[PDB]
Order: sequence, then structure tokens, then C-alpha cells
Amino acid sequence: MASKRALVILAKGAEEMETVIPVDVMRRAGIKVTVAGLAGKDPVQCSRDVVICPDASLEDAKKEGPYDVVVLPGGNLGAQNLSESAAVKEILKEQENRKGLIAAICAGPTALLAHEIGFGSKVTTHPLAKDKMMNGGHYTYSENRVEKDGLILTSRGPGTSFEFALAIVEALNGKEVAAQVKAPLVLKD
Amino acid sequence: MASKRALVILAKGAEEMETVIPVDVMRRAGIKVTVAGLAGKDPVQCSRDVVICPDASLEDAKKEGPYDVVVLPGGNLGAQNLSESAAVKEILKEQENRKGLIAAICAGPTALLAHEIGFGSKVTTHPLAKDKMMNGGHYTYSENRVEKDGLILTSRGPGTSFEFALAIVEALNGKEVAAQVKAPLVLKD
Repeated sequence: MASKRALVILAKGAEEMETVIPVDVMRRAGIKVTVAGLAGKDPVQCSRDVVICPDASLEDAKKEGPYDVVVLPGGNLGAQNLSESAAVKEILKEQENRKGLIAAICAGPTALLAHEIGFGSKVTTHPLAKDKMMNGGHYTYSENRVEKDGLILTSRGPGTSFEFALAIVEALNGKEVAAQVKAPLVLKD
Repeated sequence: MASKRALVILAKGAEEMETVIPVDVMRRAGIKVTVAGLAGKDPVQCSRDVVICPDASLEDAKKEGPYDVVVLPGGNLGAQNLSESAAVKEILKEQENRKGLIAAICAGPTALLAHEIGFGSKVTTHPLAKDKMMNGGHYTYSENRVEKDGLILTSRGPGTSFEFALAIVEALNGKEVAAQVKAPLVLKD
């Protein structure tokens, strides 16, 4: 069994907590994570001005698939950049076609709407992103902190990022690995 | 009233979640945060291989004090780098002498021990850093998720980082600002 692989797509204006918590937690789980810059190889200015250097450009990372999960951070402007990207559309449609997991948090799930991914699923988002996500009634809305309907895994905000990340770990590597990764984090529950 | 100012000292091997969560939450609170690279101006490879570009070198940022809080992220190797640094020693002793807040998380508080800061305080750390912190009995240990004894504010792990950050916000900008910053995060409590 080869290690699982995750693609985290990092755009200008991404929520840096929603980027770093899943990357770090997935690496703790032994997942090979590629932080891929939407715009290219250069550093990315996140929503609260943390600057992250991606591992690769998305252009290069997309040639090295497939991935066991594609992860979409939130941040209002980051999600808008993901939603406008033809490269993201192609990656998500390929992942959906191959029955691979797609995980999105906060405003991130609105890129699923933009790219017509996973219609008919139960989803959650940040409260403030609900109306955008629900435009057209293509999904059924959930208030769960993490929502998983098959291969569409969504979550609500910075404060649900650990739960989101651990749900990705459980989906890829199982409940026992998720529990082992969780304990050293000092989560409240 | 001018905005409060925070210095976050970023060393190789820092825990990236414990760096980014406080930076982001403090910026949401309107605090002017400087992410200062211990080693210089160049990007920093964190414990789980997230690469963060600092705002400034510590050498330059230290000339632009004083700061209302100095923040020490954890990560075992990052804290060891902070503990070995004469520049960090000088900054922490100046902050202590001026009765300014010092905040440290996970293994971060062990740099307080190394630099002889805040002896006689109640402190917490990550469970695995307790023995190092308690060598000599210079502090009294706490299992609270966040511990504040006057101007020494400590916390336990990645999963206490939001609580830690919000405690810094409350100390600097008050309980109402902390509550307002907290609500959009979708924390469980």
C-alpha cells in the first residue's frame, strides 16, 4: 500500500488557517500533501496576509495526479479565485469522474457550485456563504460542523478546520489513524 | 488610542498551526502583527514543511519595538531554536522589564525557561514538554488549556491555538473584541 496523496489548491485570498491546519494534520497522518499555487510557483498572499510558498504550481501539480483527495480551502476571495479557474474545473471534474474524494471548507464549497460538482449532495458552508452555495437549490444544506455525503466532504469555518482535517484522514487512512493523529493535538473534543 | 502591536518570532521547525492561528486571529482583532524570522528575512520551513515568508527579519523587527505582546509558537525544534537565541533572550528580558505580555504555546514556553523569564509563574505546556519546562521547579505546572499568570500567558497545543489567540486578544483589546472576533470562526465553544 502506497501512501495516500492530497492536492491542496492555494489561491490568493485563501484563509490561511484553513490551508495550514489541513496540510499539517494530513502530513501528521502520513499523507503526501502537495500545496499547489493556483497562479503559479510564487508565494501566495492569504486573506490575513500570511504569505505561504507553495510546493509547486497547480499547472505542474495537475500533471502528477491522480490524488486521493482534492482540498479546497476557504476565504471569500480565495474561493472566488478557485471558482473562476478553468484548471480547477478540470481537476474537480476528473476527481468526481474517478470517484475520488473532494473536500472543501467555509467558502470553499462555493467552488463546487461554480464547477457543477456534486449536485444533489448534502453540504455545509460558513453561515455567510450559505446563500451563494444554495443559489438554484442544487444541494441540500446542513448545519453540521463537518458534513460528508459520499465523496463530497464539507465544513464550516476556521474553527471546524481540525474536525475537517481529521475527517479527511479518517476517510483516507481509517478511524484508528485519525484517533492516533488527534491525541497529540490537545483538542477539546 | 493607537492599535496594539504583536511580535511573532518564527524559527525553523516552528509548528505552523501555532504560528498562523495566532497571527490570523490577532489581525482579525485589528492588532498590527509582525511575523519576524529568527534567522533573517528568508522563508521559514516549519515543522510539517509549510513554508512561511516572514514580514521582516527579527534583527530589523527588534529595532521597531516595543510591542504589546511577544508571541512564541511551539514545535519542538522551533522552540529549541528560540531557546538558543541571544536575540530572543534580549527581547524577552526587555518585554518582562517593561511589564509587557509574553505569550507562548506548546513547546514554546520552554524558551521562557531557557531565558530565565517569568519564574514563579503558573504555566502550562504541551504534555510532552512538561518535564523540560519543570526542570529545576522554577514554575508551577497547570493543566488548563490556556493559563495566564499576570503577564505570562501559556497554552498547550495546536488544538488550543484558537483559545490561546483569543486570550491574547482579550488581554490586549478586551473581552468584547475577543467575543466579536470569535463568533465568525465557528468554534465549538
